[PDB]
Amino acid sequence: LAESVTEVEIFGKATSIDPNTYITWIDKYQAQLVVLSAQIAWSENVETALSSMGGGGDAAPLHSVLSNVEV
Repeated sequence: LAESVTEVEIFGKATSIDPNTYITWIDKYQAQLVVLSAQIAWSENVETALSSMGGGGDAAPLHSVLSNVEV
């Protein structure tokens, strides 16, 4: 789980995602851990976006999080 979340951090942070390496990550790690890694990455991303919303109070990084999830 630690290695999988470390790997999926790169995919989550970057808008451009390569299907080859993403399928490679899916294949490498178990379904339980793949789902867990996606959930942890999404939770952390939403929390950072919400903290930035609370601090700056301008624009919407949550829109970026939604766009990444849509991609």
